Order: sequence, then C-alpha cells, then structure tokens
Amino acid sequence: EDSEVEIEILDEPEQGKLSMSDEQKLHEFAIITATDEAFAQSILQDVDWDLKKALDVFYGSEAFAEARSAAVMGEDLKGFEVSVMSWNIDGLDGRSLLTRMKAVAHIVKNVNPDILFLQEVVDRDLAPIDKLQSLYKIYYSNKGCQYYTAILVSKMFDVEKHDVIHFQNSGMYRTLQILEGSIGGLKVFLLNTHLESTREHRPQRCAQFGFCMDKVREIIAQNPGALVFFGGDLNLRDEEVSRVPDGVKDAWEAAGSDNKTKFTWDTFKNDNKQGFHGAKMRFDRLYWSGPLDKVKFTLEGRQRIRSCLCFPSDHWAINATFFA
Amino acid sequence: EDSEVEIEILDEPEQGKLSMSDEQKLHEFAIITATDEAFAQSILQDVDWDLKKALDVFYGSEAFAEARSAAVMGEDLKGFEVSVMSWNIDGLDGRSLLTRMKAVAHIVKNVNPDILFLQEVVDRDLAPIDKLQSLYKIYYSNKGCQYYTAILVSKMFDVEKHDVIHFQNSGMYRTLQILEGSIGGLKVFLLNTHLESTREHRPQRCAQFGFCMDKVREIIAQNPGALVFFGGDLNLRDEEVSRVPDGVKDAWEAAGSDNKTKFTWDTFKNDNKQGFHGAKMRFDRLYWSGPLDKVKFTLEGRQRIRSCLCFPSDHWAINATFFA
Repeated sequence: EDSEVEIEILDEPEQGKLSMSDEQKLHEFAIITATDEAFAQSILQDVDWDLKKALDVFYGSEAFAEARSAAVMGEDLKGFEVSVMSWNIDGLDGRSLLTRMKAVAHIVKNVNPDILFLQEVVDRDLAPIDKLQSLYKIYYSNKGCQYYTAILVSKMFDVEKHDVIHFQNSGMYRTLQILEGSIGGLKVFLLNTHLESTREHRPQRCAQFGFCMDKVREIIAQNPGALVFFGGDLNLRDEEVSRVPDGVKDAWEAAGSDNKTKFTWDTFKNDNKQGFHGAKMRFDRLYWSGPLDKVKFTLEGRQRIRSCLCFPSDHWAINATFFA
Repeated sequence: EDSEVEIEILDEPEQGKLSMSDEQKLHEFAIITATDEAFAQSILQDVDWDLKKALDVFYGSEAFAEARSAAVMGEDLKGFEVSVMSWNIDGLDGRSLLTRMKAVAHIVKNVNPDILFLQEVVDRDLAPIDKLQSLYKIYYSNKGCQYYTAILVSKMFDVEKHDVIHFQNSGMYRTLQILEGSIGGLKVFLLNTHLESTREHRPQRCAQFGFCMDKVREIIAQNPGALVFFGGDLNLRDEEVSRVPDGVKDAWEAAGSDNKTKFTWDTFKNDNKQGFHGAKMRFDRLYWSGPLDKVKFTLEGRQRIRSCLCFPSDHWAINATFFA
C-alpha cells in the first residue's frame, strides 16, 4: 500500500526467481556482488554457508572494508629508527641523591635516547637532570609536588600539547602525562605514568591501567598513522594485565621476551633496597602502536656507581628502539 | 624459574585464599574492583555469573570505558538548528531546462537551506544556479563532465577541504563529493553522491553505498563531536540498504517515517516522466551523525511550474532540519 513500486523493464524475464547447493551459492554470491567465485569462497566458509548473511557481511561488516574499497576503487619509514627510554629514578631515596642523579644524566647521555620517560623526580638535587635541557626539551608533570614524572624529548621533536591528568582514585599523586607532537611529518603521542604502588593497591592500579588503555585507544582512533608510546613504572604483576587494544604491543614481548631483560626491579641483583627475601618484577613496561613493527629491547643503568657503591636507582632503565 | 617473585609483607595473612555462590561473587567482585555490589550486579548478569570474565570485562571491555573513567576520575547546541536540502534536478532532461532551473533557484531561495546537495547538474543553462553564489559558496564535483553533483553552503560555512572520489566501478561518472568545514566552533562534514542508477546496477550501487558508509565511519572515528551529513540520489531500493554504522540515522526515519513524505521519485504524481505503469521509490535519502538528535523532514519542489506545466524535476527535493 505504501510499499515502493519497481520500474517495469519491457524486455526483462517476467518472473523473479526463488533453496540451493554450495556451488549454486558460490555462483549466486558472485553474480550478485559482481565479484569472483574464489572471493565468494572466502566469506561463505566463515558462516554455515548462509548466502543471506554472507551478503550482509560483504556490504555491511567492518572487516571487509578493504574488499569494498577494492570493488569500488580497485613505506617512507625504512631507515627510520626511534629509541624510547623509561626510568623510575627513585628520587624519594635521599641516600646519595646528588651523585645518583649525576649518574642518571651520564647514563642518559651515553644511551642517547630520542625520548625519555622519568618517574619519581623530585626538586631536591635536580640540577644534573635540568642540565639535560641542552639536549632535551623537558616537561614535568606536576612540579610543586613531593614527587612527579617527566618527559624529555630530542630538540627535533615539535611539541603541540602537554596535558596532565590527575588520577582521582590515587592516594599517591599519580597522573597520566600526555605529550602530543611530531618528528618530521610523523605525528607522535607520548603517555608517561607511575601507576599506584604496592600489591595491595591492585584495584587502583588496575583501574588506572584500563583507563590509560582507553586513552591510547582514543588517540589511535583519532590519529591513523600516528606513533603512540605508553608506559613508565606501571607496577604491574603479570596477572593484572588486562586486554590491550588492537594494534598495541608490549615492547619487551615483541623483542622476543628475553629472560635476560625481563625484570626491571630486582632486589636479588639490585641492593639499593634489601628484604629478608629477594623479590623481582617487570614493573616498568612500554607499549606502542603505529607504522613501526620491529623493536630491540635492552636494560640500562645496571652498573654500580663507584664513588658511593650503589646503583643509580632501585630500578633498571628500559630502553626500546623501534624501526621498520 | 623466570617467574616474578612477590614482595613479602610481614603482617599479612600467610595464605592466599581459594568456588562460591552468587552473593559471594557480588562481594568478591566488589572488593577486587573497589566498586559497589549494585554495579557488580550489572555486569555479572550479562554473563553466566563468571567472575573471571566479569573482571576482564570491567577492565578490558570497550563497553565499560565510562565505568572506568568514573572509577578513576569520578549542550551549547540547544537553540541551534541546521537545514539540509538534497535535489536531483534532472539536468539531463533538455525540455524546459532554463525555466526549470529558474524554478529550482526560486525554490531554493524560499526554502533557504543552510546546506544544499544537488545531483545531475549540467553546464547548459546553469546561469540561474550560478546566481545563487550571492547566497552560497558553490562546489562542483566534476565540471567538464556530461553531468555532475554540487554542494552549496551558506556564507557562514568555513570550508577547509573539497575532495572528489571517482567510483571506478561506475559507468556513469558517479563520484563521492566530500566537503569538510565548520559552522562556528562546530566541525561539519558533507558527503554528496549520485549512486549508480537502475535496478540492474544493484551490484555497483550496493558496493558504492557500503564504501560510502566506510568513509562516514572513518570520519566519525577521527572527528568525535562533528556533524556528518551523507546522502543524495542513492537510487536505493529498501532491501538494498546494508548495515549503517553506529550513531548514524536516516533523516526520514528519525522524523517518524511519514508516509506523506516517503517517496521522492513518484511517476504516479510526477509526470515529467511517463511509463505505462506508475512507479515510486525513496531514491533520495539523508543520513547524519553528530550532536543533534532531532529532525524535521519535508518534501519540496512539488508545485507544477505555471509557464510550462511541468515540475522542476522528476524528483522531489528532500529538506531536513536538524536540531537539539
């Protein structure tokens, strides 16, 4: 009654056709979609061989956008490398703070990363870290606080935005520090954080982690082709790690999960802190997304300082190099 | 052996706990996630009551980003309206072309839309349409062609980009015309198209439609908060309409699916073209996404021109007004 009425074609067969076999489906799908039978064969064998929903999938499903683009319409990064370093420098440890901070600056200069994430930075004896400003642009998350985080980037790195999100469920002043910029024509996002500490704060830490991954997921959706780096001292236990978004990988895992570079906080090997029993964790991690698919991963800051016989920090630094 | 070793807490109960009932799950989920039992109750009743995957869902699932944001962290458009008009003006009909084009410009001036999509524009007798440049910024898809599409926007509309994608599976010069801009602080995307004509070209038309919806989906993902308008002469039969992306709606349907405004090409009522039997279709449609949720929908150009006794076009124009 209020249904559409189709245009008559005078020399067209005057009956619409009307079950079938599997090869009939192959052919039918091919004729209807104007695609070949080999492509038909791909779709229909991921469902019972239901022609009706095979059509809906070809036209409507998000998985087949490439196929639709091919049906309708029919890199510069080789030789490019970028290194990211992350280090909880334990500024809250007053013992040999100045000497340790000098060692930190020395180690940073030797490793020479393009991008450096720092956690537990304090105002006291910050001078040698501030000296890095000759080589880096320095962004402090929350200056005026007992302790905070920093992002240092090479002078070639153009910065557009610096945002700091304060976790409201944190009793430890923890934040998400976000730096948006670019290296040449390539857009880059940096997300540095120090998640809630200690096993008992698992609820806070796990909520924070998932929130951070939500932010990463938003950045990726809004910036195709961009490089995204998220990490820092995440204080994670392996079983705490929730689902990471599509296209995001753990740098240490993508480098081959080397046992020799696994633990970043290790009291068996680092005696800056001492318990009755040794403990060890992969607290410091780095995640990335973007048009670089290969990665090398090493630990740094593992040499005992000779003047005072301690390590720069109770953490090892992680150093990841991404390339294509 | 290469497993992590947890920090000892001297005054902590020295045994990890270890099946349970439904209220135990409620409590457990509440303690673990540091959320209440009422919120726990929501998740667990969308799965068997599997605590393990209830946790994974809370932390990892994309559906619960708002919940995570609330756990970690804890409009201007009222009074704003925008009208979009779309009209296949049938420039390929030489009969009374100049008079009909004058009527088109007259009708456009009376309706006074902010945004106008035109299809089947030809160079011949284009003068009255070009006269609209005093009121509109005019963008032609493919000038130099037998026929093409246009987008006209109010002078207040700032334009950043004009792109035209030529459908390679089209034997009728069909394109996707994309205008990116803004009205005030509000970003706006316009997608105008004339999909492959005739029932027989269903394969081409349906592929084009899904491709266009892919583009809409990309724009939405990359531009949260933006207004997106996609439509034109889509030549669609109801059964041809594939899945539209999330947050996208048909303007005529959202206006209440009025039978009095359904058909846009109706030979029972429009005699610019004559068959032995009447035909009628909702060929012209408008889809939108963005921060406006209400819509009014009317048909325009339904008056017979008095000097030559024909309608401006064999199509009715569609006119949608979006507001909050």
